[PDB]
Amino acid sequence: MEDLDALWERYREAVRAGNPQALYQEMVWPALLALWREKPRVYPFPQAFAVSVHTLGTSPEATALAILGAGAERVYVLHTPESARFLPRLRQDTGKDLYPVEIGKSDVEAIYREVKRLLEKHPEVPVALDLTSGTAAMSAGLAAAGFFFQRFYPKVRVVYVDNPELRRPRAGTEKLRILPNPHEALAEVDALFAKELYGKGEFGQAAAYFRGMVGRTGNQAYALYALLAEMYRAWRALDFGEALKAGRKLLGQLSQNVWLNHPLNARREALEAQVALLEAVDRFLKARDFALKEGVYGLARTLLHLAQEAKEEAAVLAALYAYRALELLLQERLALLGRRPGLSPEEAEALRKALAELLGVLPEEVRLPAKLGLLDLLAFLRLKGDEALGRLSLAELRGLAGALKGRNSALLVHGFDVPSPKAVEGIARLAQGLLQDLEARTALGPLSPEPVPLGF
Amino acid sequence: SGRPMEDLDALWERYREAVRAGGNPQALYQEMVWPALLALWREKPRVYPFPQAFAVSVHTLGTSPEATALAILGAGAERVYVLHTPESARFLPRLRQDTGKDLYPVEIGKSDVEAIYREVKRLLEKHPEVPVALDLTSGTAAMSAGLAAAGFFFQRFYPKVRVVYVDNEDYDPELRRPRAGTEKLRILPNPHEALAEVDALFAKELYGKGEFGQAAAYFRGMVGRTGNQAYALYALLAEMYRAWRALDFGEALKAGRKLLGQLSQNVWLNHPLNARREALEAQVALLEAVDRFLKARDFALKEGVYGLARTLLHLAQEAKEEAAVLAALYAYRALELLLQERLALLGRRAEAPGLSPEEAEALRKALAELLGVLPEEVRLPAKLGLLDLLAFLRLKGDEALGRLSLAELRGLAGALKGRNSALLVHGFDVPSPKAVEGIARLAQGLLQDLEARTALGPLSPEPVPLGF
Ligand code: NI
Ligand code: NI
Repeated sequence: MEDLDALWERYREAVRAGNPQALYQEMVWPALLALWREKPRVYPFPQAFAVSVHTLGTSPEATALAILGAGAERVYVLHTPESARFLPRLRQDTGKDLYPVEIGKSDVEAIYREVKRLLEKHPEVPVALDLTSGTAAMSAGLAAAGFFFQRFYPKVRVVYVDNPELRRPRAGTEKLRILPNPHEALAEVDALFAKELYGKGEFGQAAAYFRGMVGRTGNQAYALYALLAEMYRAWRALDFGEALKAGRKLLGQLSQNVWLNHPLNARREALEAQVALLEAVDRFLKARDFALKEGVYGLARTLLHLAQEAKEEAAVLAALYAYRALELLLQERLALLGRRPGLSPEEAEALRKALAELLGVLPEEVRLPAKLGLLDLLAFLRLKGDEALGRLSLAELRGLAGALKGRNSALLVHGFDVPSPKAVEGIARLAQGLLQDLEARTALGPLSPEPVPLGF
Repeated sequence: SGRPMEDLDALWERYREAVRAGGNPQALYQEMVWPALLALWREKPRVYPFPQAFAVSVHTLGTSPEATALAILGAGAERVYVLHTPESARFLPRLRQDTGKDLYPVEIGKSDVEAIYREVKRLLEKHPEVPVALDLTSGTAAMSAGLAAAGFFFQRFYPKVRVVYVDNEDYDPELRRPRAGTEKLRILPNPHEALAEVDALFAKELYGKGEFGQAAAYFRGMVGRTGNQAYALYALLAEMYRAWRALDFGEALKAGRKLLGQLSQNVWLNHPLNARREALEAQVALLEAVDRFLKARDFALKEGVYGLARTLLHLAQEAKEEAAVLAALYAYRALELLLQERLALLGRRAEAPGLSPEEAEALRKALAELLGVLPEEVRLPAKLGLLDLLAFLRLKGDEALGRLSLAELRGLAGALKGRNSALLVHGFDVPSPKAVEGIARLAQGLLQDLEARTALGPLSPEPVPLGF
């Protein structure tokens, strides 16, 4: 290599005192070609390649250096028809046999189709995609194809050959370089992945990206976003204790002064309403007293939100969520009458009567269980004059009577019913109106239903 | 006349002749051709494949300010950013004058690709919901690739970004330059958009992660975009698994059968899924059994019981970490089913035990000893619970339950009685995944004994590999 820097000053001597190029090809080229033909190095970290793919549009020189530097045994050269005249000198200067593929100067999709094909033929080995020579469109197209296909062919790399008195760079300072894709090159991009996952309800994955953000920049503003996603993850999983824990710790940090400007403080109102809702639900889970109207509302709203998200692609699960919501809501109506349970035969016959007319059956052979079912309970609330439940017409109540009778015969409780998503809708709508009443009997802050905007 | 293609075409012919007469191309092009070419683009900006409105354009600038000036005019944006090497900063006043636009320059090293990435990130945050053109016409090969790479990556988050370049076909072997009025500003397509069948890679990736609904959407979406009906068969396979994981066994069976019916035909004799027809037939047979049992509710059909409980246990495994409350519901329903299968070997129903006073007495004593307290005081319900069922089997000599360590049982009796107190059944229990695991581990053991007593096909636990 020291022969080069010696040879560079001599080329500079001979360029002074008058054909700048023809001295480079004569006294420099197979001197630089020599160095690359025995000790070629790939930056920033070296490696070899089974296969290499080159665009050819300008001149064989820099390409030939890249073919050497990649050291692959299988070489493909994508050339413009113009550039075919350079293949002999390319073959010669590299020593290798080449698979030539002709592409139009701007047939970018031809590049796309070729890379797809070559990756399919070599799906499991390192492949180098070299964009050093060609039109802007060709180099760009090959880079685009590589980074795109890296998602499915992780061993793909995108490479290019990197280069005053003379109109040229110094002949020893060329390196073969790997072009970094955007993920590996931008530290803060994981914040975009996290926000996208957040918006999809992938809260667990959003939290992991936000936590990793902290380790990649040191910026603790991302720790608060991790708590936020963890709160929603735990909440959606019905782990109310963990959600309250994380929500508390988040509200803690947003009160402190260093975080006065954090984008989440722009929605403190809705956040505080939400952490209070988790508090109420968590207390109600421990005390199990339907006198905690807030805890009942938040548990039932959460179950109904989950039922609506599962309705289409998880109907058996949605039936289960909606049954539990409707169950809690009716049980809260029973608490309004202080009876959460203890029937006088004055009622155990009157209820047998109303059930009998509702379903068009004789009172005897209506089996009134010790534990009132959904249908039993709903009818009992009308008999004892519940206002919202008395508002139902007899037709729509007869339409619900099948689904209401299936509360325990559902497949994920004790039976084998596949639900009618129309019956799942019936229960959820009935639960929805009850929930709206209970909302009027609690104070729950601003309370956006869905998660807060992240504000970036 | 006055920036028309007609003016330009004549000037080119005049330029054609003045170089055969030994004029120098560079200064002749800059004086003869160039001002007419610019005027054309100031009048009817030459844009393709389909004309488009950009609020922002972003241009790399390495060497020739001329093509960048055309690109700036063609994109027609209000806000223009120029990412220039330090060398090309001197071109900026000419570029501003040739385009009539007030540029915002940003200096970038000629091989600092990470700077392109950062600058595009900065500019997209500043312009988050408007059409943006990223023009790669001028720069080093690394500059152009980098801007294109940034454009396509960022499209995931900024769908209104487009990558563009000035396309220039050459006509003359005589005049090295391209023909003066044939430059067109072009959109560079995303490889995802441009390759009809790369959706198959997306589906396969989604399929191997268990995202069957989304795998099926990509397979179906491909049938339209390419007419290739081999991908409709893969959609059916993805739909089968998605219904199966959703416990929609009837729908799962419909899809499996429709898939076996296609695979049996001659057209699809070499479809890759025929390489795994034996496991497909086992799996569809399993779905048959579960569908029959769900209707019959007869525990004699061991295959249906096995299939249902295996599915429930698989769903418990997957929810065990992030969905403990759900995992418990799945595990309980599996254990309840497996216990009730045992009791059908003796001949009893859990809902209608038909106890005699001796068995009713014996069971109460049996349970009494386990709870080791208030013996003969806690009372047995009309339909036997989980512990109840366990005892009445363990009492009558159950092989799988008789092989149960009572201290391992000792630490399960709490779990074994929260079957209805679960938050998602009737009560308010948060689950200790340690409780789920015990229930799950117990039901696994029963399930394995039941597997012996069935005619199990291949039935690889996992879904069938795609074969491509
Ligand atoms: Ni939602
Ligand atoms: Ni699995």
